[PDB]
Amino acid sequence: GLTHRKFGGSGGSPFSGLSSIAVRSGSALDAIIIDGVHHGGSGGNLSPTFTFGSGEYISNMTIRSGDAIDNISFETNMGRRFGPYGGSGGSANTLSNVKVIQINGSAGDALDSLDIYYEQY
Amino acid sequence: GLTHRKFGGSGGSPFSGLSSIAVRSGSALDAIIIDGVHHGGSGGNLSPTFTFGSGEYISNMTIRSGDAIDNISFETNMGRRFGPYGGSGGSANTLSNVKVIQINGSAGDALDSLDIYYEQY
Ligand SMILES: OC[C@H]1O[C@H](O)[C@@H](O)[C@@H](O)[C@@H]1O
Ligand SMILES: OC[C@H]1O[C@H](O)[C@@H](O)[C@@H](O)[C@@H]1O
Ligand SMILES: OC[C@H]1O[C@H](O)[C@@H](O)[C@@H](O)[C@@H]1O
Ligand SMILES: OC[C@H]1O[C@H](O)[C@@H](O)[C@@H](O)[C@@H]1O
Ligand SMILES: OC[C@H]1O[C@H](O)[C@@H](O)[C@@H](O)[C@@H]1O
Ligand SMILES: OC[C@H]1O[C@H](O)[C@@H](O)[C@@H](O)[C@@H]1O
Repeated sequence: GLTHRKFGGSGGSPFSGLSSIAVRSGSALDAIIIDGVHHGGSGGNLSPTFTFGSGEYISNMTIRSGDAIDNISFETNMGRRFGPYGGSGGSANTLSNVKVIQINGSAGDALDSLDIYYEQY
Repeated sequence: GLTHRKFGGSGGSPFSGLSSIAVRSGSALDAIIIDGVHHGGSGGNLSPTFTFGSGEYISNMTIRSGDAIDNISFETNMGRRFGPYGGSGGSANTLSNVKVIQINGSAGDALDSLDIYYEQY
């Protein structure tokens, strides 16, 4: 199953492999750009990129979805916020008091799905 | 606490958020560059960038570590191989038959620690 293992010591400043998120969005999610890699189509407007600082991670996240992704918003453990971007369709699902680890999904001309890997607190 | 949740529908082509890895290495790990972002110092030599192909992922990995990261090697489900890069310090830790989902860690002037998130098959 899903698991996590740490290697090394205690020094240094923390970093996350999930380093930046942007979206293209209109009334729905046309694309998500994860660490600079584009996933989806070219519709909508390109949001400015959210780039995480050291020790910063998504701690709350609302995704509206139906047969596709309609809307994304999140807040980090530092209190910074992204979105909401997208429209009011689908229905909202919220992750509360989490640490998002990775954002995978599926995309074509639009953002069909997201697979969110996170730690639940 | 580590889990995952899927939102949205069935369409599109799958994508993974972890897309490329390079390292700076000498007798140990000086830096890791994940999805294009540099974490760590300026010592050692910069490795070529390993860019994951469509549907490719780390399936087997060895990390040598003590108080820092001493060496990294991995192999993928497409038979590709990365490293070993680094030295002989620390102790070997081996992941067998996995799918690496994400790499977090900690770095200053060197690579202090790695947090590997993976599915264990
Ligand atoms: O988000 C779906 C759709 O929303 C609006 O119609 C416009 O912004 C389009 O460009 C976009 O494709
Ligand atoms: O998610 C795409 C689309 O899927 C379904 O048709 C409904 O939930 C809509 O409200 C939503 O906009
Ligand atoms: O992403 C919207 C849509 O784009 C393309 O038509 C295909 O990839 C579909 O599978 C996908 O559902
Ligand atoms: O990797 C640890 C260390 O190895 C060698 O001594 C050199 O390449 C250094 O620049 C590097 O920092
Ligand atoms: O990890 C850096 C360093 O940490 C400890 O001192 C020992 O495990 C060494 O063998 C190792 O090289
Ligand atoms: O990365 C090696 C070393 O570099 C810097 O001195 C600091 O970030 C330390 O915490 C770290 O252990």
